[PDB]
Amino acid sequence: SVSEIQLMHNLGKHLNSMERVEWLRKKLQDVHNF
Repeated sequence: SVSEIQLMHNLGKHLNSMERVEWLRKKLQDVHNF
């Protein structure tokens, strides 16, 4: 579907593919995961 991955984007560490492509551009911001 589209605009359906809510819990996926909310986590960031585990989502799917494009949602699991932007999460990593900001993975360094977390440092030790929050």
